[PDB]
Amino acid sequence: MKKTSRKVVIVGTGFVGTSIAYAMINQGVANELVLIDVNQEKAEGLDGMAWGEKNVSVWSGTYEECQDANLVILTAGVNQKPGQTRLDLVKTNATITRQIVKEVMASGFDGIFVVASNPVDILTYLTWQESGLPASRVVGTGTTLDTTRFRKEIALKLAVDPRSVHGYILGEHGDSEVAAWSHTTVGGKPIMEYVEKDHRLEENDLTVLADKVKNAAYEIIDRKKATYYGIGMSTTRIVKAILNNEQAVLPVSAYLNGEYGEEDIFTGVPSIVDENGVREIIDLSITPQEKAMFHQSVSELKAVLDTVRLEH
Amino acid sequence: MKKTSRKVVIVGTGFVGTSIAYAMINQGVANELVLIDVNQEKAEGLDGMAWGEKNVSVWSGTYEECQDANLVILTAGVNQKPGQTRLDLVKTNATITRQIVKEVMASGFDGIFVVASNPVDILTYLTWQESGLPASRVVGTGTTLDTTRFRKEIALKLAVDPRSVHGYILGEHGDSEVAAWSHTTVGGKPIMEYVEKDHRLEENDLTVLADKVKNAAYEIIDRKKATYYGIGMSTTRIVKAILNNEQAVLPVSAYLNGEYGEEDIFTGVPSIVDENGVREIIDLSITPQEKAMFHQSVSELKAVLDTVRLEH
Amino acid sequence: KTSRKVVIVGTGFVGTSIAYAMINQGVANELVLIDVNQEKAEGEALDLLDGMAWGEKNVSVWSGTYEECQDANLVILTAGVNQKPGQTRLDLVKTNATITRQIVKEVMASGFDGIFVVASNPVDILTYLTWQESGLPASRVVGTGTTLDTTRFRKEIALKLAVDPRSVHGYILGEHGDSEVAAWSHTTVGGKPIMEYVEKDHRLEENDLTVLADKVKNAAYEIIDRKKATYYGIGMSTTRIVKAILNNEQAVLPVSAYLNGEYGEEDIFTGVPSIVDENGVREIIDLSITPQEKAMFHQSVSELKAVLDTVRLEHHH
Amino acid sequence: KTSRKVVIVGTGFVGTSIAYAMINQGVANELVLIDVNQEKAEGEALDLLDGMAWGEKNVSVWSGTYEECQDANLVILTAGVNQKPGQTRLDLVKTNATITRQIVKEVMASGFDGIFVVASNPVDILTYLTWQESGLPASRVVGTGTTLDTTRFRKEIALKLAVDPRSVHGYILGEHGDSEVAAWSHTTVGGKPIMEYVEKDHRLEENDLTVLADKVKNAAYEIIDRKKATYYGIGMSTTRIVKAILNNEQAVLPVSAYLNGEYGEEDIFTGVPSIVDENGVREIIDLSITPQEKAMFHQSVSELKAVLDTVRLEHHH
Repeated sequence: MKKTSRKVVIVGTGFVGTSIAYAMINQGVANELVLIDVNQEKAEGLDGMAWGEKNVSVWSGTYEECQDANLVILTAGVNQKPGQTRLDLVKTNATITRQIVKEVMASGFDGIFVVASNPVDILTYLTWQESGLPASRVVGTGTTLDTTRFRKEIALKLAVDPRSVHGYILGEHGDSEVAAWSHTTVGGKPIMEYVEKDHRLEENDLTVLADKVKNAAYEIIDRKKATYYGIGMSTTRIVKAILNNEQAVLPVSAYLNGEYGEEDIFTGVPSIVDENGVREIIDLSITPQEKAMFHQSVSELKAVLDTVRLEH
Repeated sequence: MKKTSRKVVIVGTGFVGTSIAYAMINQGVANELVLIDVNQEKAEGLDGMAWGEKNVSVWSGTYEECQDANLVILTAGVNQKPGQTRLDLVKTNATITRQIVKEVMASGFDGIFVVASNPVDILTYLTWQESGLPASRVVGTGTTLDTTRFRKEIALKLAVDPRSVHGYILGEHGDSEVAAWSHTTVGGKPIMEYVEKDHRLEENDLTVLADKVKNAAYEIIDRKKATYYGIGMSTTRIVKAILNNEQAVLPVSAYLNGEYGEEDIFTGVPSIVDENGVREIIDLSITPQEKAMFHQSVSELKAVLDTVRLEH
Repeated sequence: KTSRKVVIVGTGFVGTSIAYAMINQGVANELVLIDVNQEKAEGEALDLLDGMAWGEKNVSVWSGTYEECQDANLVILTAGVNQKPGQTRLDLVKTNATITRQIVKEVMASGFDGIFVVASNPVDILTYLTWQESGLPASRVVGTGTTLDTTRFRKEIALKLAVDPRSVHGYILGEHGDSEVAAWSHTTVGGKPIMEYVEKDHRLEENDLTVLADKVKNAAYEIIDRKKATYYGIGMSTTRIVKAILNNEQAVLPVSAYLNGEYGEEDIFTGVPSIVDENGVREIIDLSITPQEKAMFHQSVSELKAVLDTVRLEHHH
Repeated sequence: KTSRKVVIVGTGFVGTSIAYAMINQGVANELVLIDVNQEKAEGEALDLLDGMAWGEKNVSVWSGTYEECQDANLVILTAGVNQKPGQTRLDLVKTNATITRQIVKEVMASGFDGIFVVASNPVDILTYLTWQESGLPASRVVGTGTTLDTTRFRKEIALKLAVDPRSVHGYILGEHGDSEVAAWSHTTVGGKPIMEYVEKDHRLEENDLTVLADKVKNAAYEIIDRKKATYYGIGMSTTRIVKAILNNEQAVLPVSAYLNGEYGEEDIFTGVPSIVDENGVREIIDLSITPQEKAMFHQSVSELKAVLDTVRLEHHH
C-alpha cells in the first residue's frame, strides 16, 4: 500500500522538546511523533502524550527511529550553571549537539534538520558541518519568535490585526538583532511614514518597540512555571511549512552566500520554506544603518562560532 | 530525502468530481490533487483552482498519475436521460466505471479506492471485482451523506448540537434505507426514550424525520445551480479519515461477511476507517424490525447487482 | 448579551452563496434570509441543509421578513441584476439603485440600527445610496469594494513568484472593474517591493505586471460556479468583511469606504485599504501611491461620480 | 454591538491556563484578567504575549479592576487553594468558600448581570455558593463539573478500542473525584453500547472498566504541566464551556448543573449531562442509569451535601 505518513523525531525531551512536542500534537502536524530522551543533558524534566485530539501516535524511542524519519528536531542542551561562563556553555551544548547529530546520521537518516536548541545560529552551523547535509536541509529557528513578537507589538501600538503587519527582526536573536524598520509595513504602509509624514509615531516609539523584543529574548524566570509556548509555536510553525510545502516566508536560520553582504554563516533572514527546506533567501535592500548593525551581528556570531566550529 | 506528500486522483471532472475537488482543495486534505477528465461520461464539461488558500498543486493528467497516487476517487458516470430505463442506466455506469478501474489498475496503481459514483453500492462492488484489490481498500460513500442529514434533522427537532447526536442510516441510500432508531442517541439518551417514557416525541415524528432524509436522496434538480456540497463534503470526509488515519466511524459502503445477517456485498454500515481503509464493521444489535428492513434493502441490492456483476 | 445576528437580503445567487460561506465559516449565530420580490430565489433547499449539516458550528438559519432586521447586528444587501463586463450599462445601475433604495427603506422601518454591508453591484454606487437612504454614519455602511480582486491580485502574484499568498501584501484600489488600480508601488513579497523584482533583480518585466493586472480585471464580474460559491467569490469576500466586523478584528481590508481627503478625493465610497472593526470602518489607510497610480485613481473616481450623479438622492435621510 | 467580553478572576495557575486556552481558541473578544489578593499571581507576562502573538484571533487582553465586570458577559471564578488528592479536607473547602463569597460579592457590586462559570475547587460546592451569593438564576451559574474527567473518560475508552474519541459518547456523573460515577450503561462506541463489548462480544471484561474508571479518577486533581496548560486540562475544559455559551451551541456538557428531581436528587449542583447555550444551562438530560449507578450517584450527592452544609449561606441573596 502507498503510505501517507510524515515522521518527525524530537531529540531532547526537556522543557523545549516537551513544549515543541505538545504544539506538534496539538496542531496534528505530523502523524508519527518519536521522542528521544537525551539524558540529564537536556532541558530538564510517557503517558503525558495521551490526550491529543486529532489522533497522532506518539512514542519514545532511540536514534534508529531516524532512518525513515522525514524531519528531526534538535532541542537538547543544558542551561548556564552559576559560575560557568557563556563560552563554556556554548562549548558544552556544542559537543552535546554534535554527538547527537553524529548518531542521528549513523541510523541512516536522510531528511531535514530543524535546530531549536540555543545558541541556535551556532548549533545550526555545527549541525550542518557535522551531518554533511546540504545547508538548505538544516534549518534553525532563527528570529521567527522574535519577529512574531515584533509584529504583535507593532499591531498593539497601532490597533490593527497583526496579520496586516509585515516586517522582520534580522540576525541572531539577542542584543545584536536588527529591527528592519525600513521594510516593516502596516496595511501596506511603511512604518517610517508614520513618523516622517504623519508624525503619529515618534522615533522613541520604534526604539521602545525594538527594545521590548530585544531584551525580551531573556525574560523567562524559574522555567517550571513558564509555558515555552513561543518556542514550541515558532518551531512547530517551521515544521508545518516544511511538511505542507507552504512556500512560506520565515526568518529562519539560513546559510548566506552574499545576501546582506555576509557569507558562510546561518542566521535569521526572510526565507522561503518548503518540502525541501530553505529554497532561497529574500535579500531586502535595508538601509546602510541596518546593514551596519546586521554586519555587527554576524561579526560577533562568527567570533563565537570560531570557538567551536569543526575543521572539516 | 524522505518525502511527505499525499497524492489523490479524482477520475471524472463533472459536477460531482468538481465538487469533491473543490472541497478537497478547500480543506487542504491532500498536497497533490490530480484530475482525470473522462469525456461526455461525467456531468458538464483546469482554470478554476486558482484560489487554493492552503497551497495545493492541482493539475489534469492521464491514468499515469495513478501509479504513485495513494488514493483514487471515482466520480464518473452519466445521469438518467428521458426514456432510458433505470436498469439501462445501471448498465451504462457499470460499464464506464469498470473501464476506468481497468485503466487505473494498468498504470500500476496500488493505493485505495473511494467510490462516489451512483449507484454507489453496486459500483463499489464492481470496482472491487475489476481492481482485484482487498475489499477493505475499496470504499464507497455509503450512507455518509444521509446520516449527516439524519443527525442534523434530529438535532434541529430537539434544539441540540448535532455533535451530541449519534445514529445511522443503514443500507443503500434510497427508499429502502434503514433509520436505525434503536441505536440513535441524543446526549447519550436513546431517542426511543423521548417517545416511550418522556412522550416528548411520537412515532409520527420519527417517520417524518426518516422520510425527510429518505426523500432527500432524490431531492436534487437544476444541476448547474446545485452546489453538490453534500457529496463533496461526504467524500472529502472519508478521504480525510483515510489519509489522516483517524480511525473514525463512518457509514461507508463496507463489505459485509455476516454482520447484520448479510454477506458478499458492499452497503452502508458504521465502519472504522483508517490509513488502510476499512479496518472493521461495527455490528449493531438492531431490532428485528430494523434487521428486516435491512434484509429487504440488501435483497434488492443483490438483484440489481446480478445484472452487472462480473461472472465466474 | 452575546448577540451575533446577521440578515441577508436577497436569496438569489449572490445572497445564497454569501449564506453558504457564512454557514461554512460559522461567523454569525443567527442567519436570517430575506426573499425579496426584487430578486428571484435560487439554489435548492437541500444545499442549504447540507451546508448547516456539515457546518462545524451550529448556526440558527431561517427565512424571515424585514421585522428580523430590528435586532439584527448586520444586514447584507445582495439584490440586483448582475453587472456584466464592458462599459457601465446605465439602466442596470438605475434598476439596482431603485431596488436598493426600496430595500433599505424597508430595513430602516423595522428599527434596524446596526451595520450595512453592500455586496450588490455596482457596489460603490449602491454603498453611497445605502448611506443616503439609511441616514446612518458613513462608517457603518460598508461595501465589498475591491476585496475579491485584491485577494485574486495577491494569489496571482503568489503563483508567479511561487510563494505563499499570506506573504504577499498589496491592494487593488478604486472601483473594481476595468478602471481599477493595481497599487504596485505598495505591493510586497516577504517584505520586498514587487518593483525591485523588475527594477533591479530583473526577474520580471513591465509586461509581467500588465498581464497580472488584466487577469484580475478580466474577471471582476465573472459569475462564480455554484460548486465553488461556498469556497470562493463574492460569498467569501463578504464573509471576510462580516467576520472582521463581528470579531472586532481591526483587519485591513480594501472595502468601499467613504473618503474625506485621502488619495486626493472626497465624498464617495470606493476601494481603499481600511481598518475594519466592530463599529465598521474605523479609518482609511492613505498610501503614498505614485503620481501615475494616483492619476489612474482620480480617473476611476471621476467615472464613479459621473455615474453616481445619475442616481444620487438630493434629500438624505 | 458584537459584545463578547469575558473576565477571569484570579491570575494563579488555574486562571492563567484558562487565559492561555481562551486566547489560543479565540473564544472571547475581550479578555480581562483580575489579580486578587486571595490568589497569588503566577506565569510570565512574556508567555501571555506569546499566546496573543500566536493566537489566530486578535483578542484584546488586559489586567483590570472589578468594575470591568459591569458590562462583562461572563465572569470566570478561578481563585482558591488547589485541592489535593485524598479525603476532602474541610479547611480547604472553608477557605475557598470564603474566598469565593468575597469575590462574588465584589463582582455583583460592579453591576454584573451575565453568567458565572466556576472552575475553582471543590467545584460543585463553590458553584452552589456562587448561586447563593450572586442571587442569579441557577441556570446562569455554571460549574465545570465532570467535563475534564469525561473528556479523559472518552479518550481512554478510545485508546483501548483503537477508535476516534468523537465516536465515543458517555459521561462521568456527580462530583468529580474518587466518588464520581462512570455511566457505562450510557456509553457508546460508534453507537454500540460499551456493555455489549463485555456481555456478548467478550472483547473485554469487567476489570477493563474498573482499570479505566480509576485511571480517570486518579487524575481528577493532578496539577497540569504548564507546557501543556494551553492544550489540555482545566483551561481547555473551562474554555469548552465558555465557547458553548457564547456561541449558543446547545452542546451537551456534564457541567455542574442545578438538579430539581433528575437522577432522584434535588437542591445541589453536580455533574450531569446538560444542554448549554447562551443563557447558560437550558436543561438537564436525565439518563435512565442503572440502580447500581444511581446508587453510586446518590452516595456522591450525599457526600456533597454533607460538606456543603458546613459552608452554605443561611440567607439567599
